[PDB]
Amino acid sequence: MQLTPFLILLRKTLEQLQEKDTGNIFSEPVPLSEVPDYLDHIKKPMDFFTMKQNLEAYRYLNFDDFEEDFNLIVSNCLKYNAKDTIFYRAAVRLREQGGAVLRQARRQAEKM
Ligand SMILES: O=c1[nH]c(=S)[nH]c2[nH]c(=S)[nH]c12
Repeated sequence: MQLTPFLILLRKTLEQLQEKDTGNIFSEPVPLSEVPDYLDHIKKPMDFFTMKQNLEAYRYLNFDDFEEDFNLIVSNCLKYNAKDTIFYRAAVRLREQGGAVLRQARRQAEKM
């Protein structure tokens, strides 16, 4: 397939995923200055802003590498936060609502 339409599709998909994060709590890296223990067991932080930087740096050339970093946004949050927190429930909801978005986007990609 051709590169430019694939990237235009990942851009749209990333926008749709960000739309599901209505609190915008995954829009930027977790502020280590406010969460000084975050990197103790989170070995690769991830967020939507960095996903955008990776997209435009041509770091996502297939749907799996894009989806892998989205999954990190979710899994890091589930790992760090207790189950009874807003953070944890937000990651569960993002996993649920993001899953449909990714499935449809991958179908569009496989037609290419
Ligand atoms: O998962 C989190 N993501 C962010 S951006 N900030 C923050 N603070 C605590 S505590 N947990 C989290």
